[PDB]
Amino acid sequence: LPFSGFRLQKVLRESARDKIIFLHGKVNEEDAVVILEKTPFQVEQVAQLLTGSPELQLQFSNDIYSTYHLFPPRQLNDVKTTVVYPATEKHLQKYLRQDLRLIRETGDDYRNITLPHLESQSLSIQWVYNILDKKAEADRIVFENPDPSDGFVLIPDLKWNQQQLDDLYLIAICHRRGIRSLRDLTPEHLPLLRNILHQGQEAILQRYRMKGDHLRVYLHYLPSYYHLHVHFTALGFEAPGSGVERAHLLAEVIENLECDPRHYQQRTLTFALRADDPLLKLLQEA
Amino acid sequence: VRLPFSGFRLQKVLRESARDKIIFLHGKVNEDAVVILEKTPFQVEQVAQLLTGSPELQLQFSNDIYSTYHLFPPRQLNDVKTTVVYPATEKHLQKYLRQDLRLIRETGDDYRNITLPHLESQSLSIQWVYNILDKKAEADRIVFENPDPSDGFVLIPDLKWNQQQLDDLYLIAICHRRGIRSLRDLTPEHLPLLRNILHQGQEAILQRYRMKGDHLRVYLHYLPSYYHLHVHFTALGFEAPGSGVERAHLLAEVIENLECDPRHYQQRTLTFALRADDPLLKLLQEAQQ
Ligand SMILES: C[C@H](Oc1cccc2nc(N)nc(N)c12)c1cccc(Cl)c1
Ligand SMILES: C[C@H](Oc1cccc2nc(N)nc(N)c12)c1cccc(Cl)c1
Repeated sequence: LPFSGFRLQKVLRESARDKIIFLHGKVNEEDAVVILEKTPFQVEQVAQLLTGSPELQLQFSNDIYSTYHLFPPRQLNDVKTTVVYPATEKHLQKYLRQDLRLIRETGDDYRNITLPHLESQSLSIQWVYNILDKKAEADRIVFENPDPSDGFVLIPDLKWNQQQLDDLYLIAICHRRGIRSLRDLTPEHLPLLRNILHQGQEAILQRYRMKGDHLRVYLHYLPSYYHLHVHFTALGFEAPGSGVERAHLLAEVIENLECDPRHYQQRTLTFALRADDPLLKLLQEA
Repeated sequence: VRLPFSGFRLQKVLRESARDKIIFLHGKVNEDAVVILEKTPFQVEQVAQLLTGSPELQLQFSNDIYSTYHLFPPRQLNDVKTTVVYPATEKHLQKYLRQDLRLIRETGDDYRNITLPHLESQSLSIQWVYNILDKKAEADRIVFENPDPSDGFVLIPDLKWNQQQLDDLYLIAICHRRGIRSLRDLTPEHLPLLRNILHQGQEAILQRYRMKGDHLRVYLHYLPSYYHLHVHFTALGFEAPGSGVERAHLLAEVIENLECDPRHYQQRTLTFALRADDPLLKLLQEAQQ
């Protein structure tokens, strides 16, 4: 570990449906968050196991149906474990199970209400700039268009353990700073977006033998961090924020800007917000 | 402590969900078996103390204050819930099978030239839909109605929703007007209807179920499962299959698109997913190659 003597203070989030868990613990005795998530199945290896002598324990049996506790070999018991140390309060509040409400932000709402409250925050995204300057993860990079204006870095998302194509998930992070979200896009960025769309899908083709029509390529709004980035995901993966209330198809973002240059500055956008988020009351009123 | 058959061998992955950590496997034996494996929820106390003493952690990478590891925990945290169906009936194979999809980007021209012709070459029955509108079935279950035959609709719970809990709330708005096969048919002429469904249908869900409109995902499907305009109302906290960006279009935006661009849904490119063995997928893939 990057510390010793972990002691649970609080379960921040726990889902039996996603078999994922977020733990807040005190360490070195500082705050630390450890995320743990049971990994996806590897089909070839489950297949193999099931035609061997697997260690089973019989729960119940009714005619053609039977339930068993299976205890696989080490290979198939991998648990994705991510660690945040030192954890900020932003982290400790961010994961707390809180209820989600839907808001409809107009163009003017954004610039007069959101953007100011955005600027009222100071969140660290040093890890993004680290990827962009080759200060970290440099040799995980899958593809780079190195132009400071129209260029980007294609790289697997931390979420993806890269052990199977079912949950294929890369991000494309643009080199250009100062583009916080969908709200910043204009016809100026059409070349950056096309690069990400086409060069990004071409890289996935050659690297992983995965055709564009197996991918859902989108942007989050609101994003989890405020530096433009595109999500490349397996169409068959229920990826994070691929629901209509958050995901915007890249191809659609391009053709929008082509049809209506002010599109993402003028148009009303719908997204969720946590009820504990002060942005909501600020948007609800004005 | 053994499987009731021999020599498992994969025919087909009927279904997998990397997000739920669950796979449905069709395998042969010796004839047909289905094996369902689900990774199990964490026992938190086990994990807790483990992290205080010699966890088999292998680092994958790190960046700033973040690091990701492979953890291989001891046996009683590795339990996998294994359900087995032997023999698997052809029904069982049909129920679990989720077919591999493929994205298509359908242009206005592609639709008119390829998709509509194909749609018209079939006979899909919406008698069940007409019976609700006509009040020959499920009249007992209607939550709200705007009986106008042009801009009116019926709001009705979906089959899947038993109404014992608002967690998985799922109502459907079916418009009275006929001949609107999908999004592709929507022009500004339909805005009173669309606004009605949205504004009255939401109003109605607040009045009836005391559930506010900002707790609702309100959306259309494209492609739709039956070709008579309908709108899904679901509890936001409940991600119904279909709510994905590759299928769902929100009612709020569909309305505003028509306000901005009247020809939007006859003229723009729509993106959906078809089953990999859908004669329409092929057809479309040909006219684009
Ligand atoms: C979204 C962000 O993700 C990352 C953080 C650091 C390095 C990352 N490196 C890569 N390649 N891809 C990512 N998504 C990375 C993040 C923030 C807080 C917790 C967690 Cl679990 C994830
Ligand atoms: C798609 C079709 O949908 C319906 C068919 C008949 C009555 C329906 N009534 C309601 N309220 N809502 C629906 N979606 C209905 C259908 C076909 C086979 C099984 C099932 Cl579970 C559903």
